This record gives sequence, C-alpha cells and structure tokens, in this order.
Amino acid sequence: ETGEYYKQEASNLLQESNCSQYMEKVLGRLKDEEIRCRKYLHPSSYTKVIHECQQRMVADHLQFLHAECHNIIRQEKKNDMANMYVLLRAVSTGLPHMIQELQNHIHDEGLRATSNLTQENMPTLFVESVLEVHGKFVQLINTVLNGDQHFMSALDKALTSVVNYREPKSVCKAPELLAKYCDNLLKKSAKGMTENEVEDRLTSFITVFKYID
Repeated sequence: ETGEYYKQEASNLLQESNCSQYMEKVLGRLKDEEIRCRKYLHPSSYTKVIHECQQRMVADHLQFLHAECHNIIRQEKKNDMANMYVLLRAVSTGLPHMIQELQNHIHDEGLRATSNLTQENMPTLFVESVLEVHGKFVQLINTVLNGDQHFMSALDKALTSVVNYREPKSVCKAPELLAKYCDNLLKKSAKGMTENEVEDRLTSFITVFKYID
C-alpha cells in the first residue's frame, strides 16, 4: 500500500510543481518518512520502506529527472543539484546518467576557457584556465555533492579531453604549452615570484600535467 500511496503522491506532485521545487518536496517526504517509519514500524523495515518510498517516488519518474537534469548542471545551481544528487544515488540506474551528463559540462566549460588563447601569453593562460576549471569543479563536487569518486572520475576524464585537445589534421597543443610554462616560470629573468610562490605554482602545474595523454 505504501508503494501505491507514493505512486499516486509522486504523480500528484509533478502536476503542481516543476522539477526545481520537486526535489524539496520529495526530500520533504523522505525526511518525514524516515521519522514516521521509526515511530511505528520495526527497525527491520526501515530500509525496505524507504526503498519503496523511492522506487515509486524517485525511480518512477526516472526519465522526468533526466529530462530536466540538463538545466541544473549548466547554471551551477547549488541547492537544485545537491537535492538532485541525493535522489539519484538511491536509484540503481539513475545516477550514471548524471555523471556522464556532468562530464559533458566540464568538457564544454573547459573548452571555452582554452579557446581565447592570446598570441603573446599562451602557456600561463592555458594552465591558469585549467586551474580555474579544476579549482572550481572540485569545489562543486565537494561543497554540495559528496566526495563521490564517480563524479571525480568524470571530472578527471573531462579535464583529460580538454587538455588533450587535437585540432583537425593537427597535433595536440598540450605538450609544448606546459613545457613552455615551466621554463617561463623557472627563469630568473625580469622579476620572479620567489621560491615561496614558485613551489606553489609548480604544484598546481602537476594537476594539469597529470591529464596529459
């Protein structure tokens, strides 16, 4: 009966609320369901009830979640994506669509960073733009999402593609720019950044170099 009660409840909520506020309403039920399940039922049924309160409420509209998941990742919505993640992590086949689609977001945002390559400061901008992409996307995986290695592997795979970008009928531009970045930074010419900061920029260079094919 709780499968049928939340089969109609999940169908009722979507007709009134869009996917953005549908997340809070579903989590507004599971948070309350976990409380009312431990006030009445045996502790053996705590995991079986919730598994039924998500199969007929979250896994039931699996395609509805994946239809509206595109706009969530593009706008870097902190609240509408953390709630979006905790719904899919319970469903067995729901989560892998999110990590693959989020992998395309770095592969699209990363290219825009390494697109306006200036003809006078090529190596510094390429590394710094990657740290802009890497230093932000690691935060997003860690400040609203959990420390999931699936998203981390997606970010690692996506950052690999943007770094190892091959122009049509041309070699990849990654190896020389990273090679030039070190030499442009280890010289004593002009005014340096001093070894207290040189050891910091070179440490961040390893993250860019780790994705080199």
